[PDB]
Amino acid sequence: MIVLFVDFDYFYAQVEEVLNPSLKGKPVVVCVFSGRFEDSGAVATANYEARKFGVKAGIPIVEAKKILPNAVYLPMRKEVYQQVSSRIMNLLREYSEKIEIASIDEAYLDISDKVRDYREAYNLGLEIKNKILEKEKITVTVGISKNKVFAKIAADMAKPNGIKVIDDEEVKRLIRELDIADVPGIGNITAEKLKKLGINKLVDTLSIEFDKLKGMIGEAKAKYLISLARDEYNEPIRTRVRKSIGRIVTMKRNSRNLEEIKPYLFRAIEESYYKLDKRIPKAIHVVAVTEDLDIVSRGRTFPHGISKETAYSESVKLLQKILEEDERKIRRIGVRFSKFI
DNA sequence: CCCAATACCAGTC
DNA sequence: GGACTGGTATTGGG
Ligand SMILES: [Ca+2]
Ligand SMILES: [Ca+2]
Repeated sequence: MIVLFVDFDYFYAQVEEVLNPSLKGKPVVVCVFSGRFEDSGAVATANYEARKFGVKAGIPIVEAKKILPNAVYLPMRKEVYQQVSSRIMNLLREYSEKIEIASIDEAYLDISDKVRDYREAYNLGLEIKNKILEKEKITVTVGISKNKVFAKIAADMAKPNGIKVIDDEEVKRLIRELDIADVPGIGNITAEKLKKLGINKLVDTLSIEFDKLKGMIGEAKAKYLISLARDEYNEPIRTRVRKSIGRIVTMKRNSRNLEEIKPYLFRAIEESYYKLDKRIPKAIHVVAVTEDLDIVSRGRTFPHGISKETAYSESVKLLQKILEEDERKIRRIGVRFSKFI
């Protein structure tokens, strides 16, 4: 199999830079502002000038400003980044039938039918980078390899504005010499628990008692890392199909009183429904974040689709349920729809 | 046997 | 989490 992975570089920041040419060469930090005290919020993404000084995705805005007091800080404009992204995914589609959109800024393509070898794939990758650059002024990184997992790794190695092939010889090599925390689907929490068993490389997952690795990171990530280590990871590129749609808003001030919490809850419902796109969900979960940032939720599944009005009344009852099984106050309230018809 | 339905948990931008 | 979306570990039945 020949897999071509496409990953847009510092995407949210780069779109901001393309729309606003007076930001290029400056450190740029795209932020999600919570609207509570000023500068309350996290960093969604920052460009590569800003990453050099340690401003990265996930850190609080106030923390970022402890490093780059004079970076440009911009409100996340998700809907804008989504238009651009959609247009770029359409470009990719002219290159292959078999395409898997993995997120707002990555797609895997199966080009086995379109090319005969890795050298032809490289030449297609370049074709793609230039198409995207010409039509959208967006730089991307490309990875090419035997499967999805290693196509992505190849991209994580060549970013930004890069392209890399990991051939059959380097795959064996990489299975030996490559930190396990650079393995897609392995974050701090998993890269942590594995760091205390000695397991520091993929290959290490083969010397440990299975049941122990299992009893350590679950039967999913074990079989996953093992299959990667045996070099027998075989997942096909398939169309991804959104399985849920939701909205979770931060409220002005905390609360534990049902009356202020709507709208948004109610705003969250109306916003989600416009994102539903005449998709009809059969399940609904009301989602609450308390004071200490812990997540509590209650849900219900109907034998039929949920109308917009039904969502309203059923979420209040789901809201009330939460209210009297957790005494603490609500910082953020939202809703989540799933099991579509 | 699933698996469905129910939540709390993990990776990503 | 921000704010999303999947994953994931219980459970309750057929
Ligand atoms: Ca990406
Ligand atoms: Ca990116």
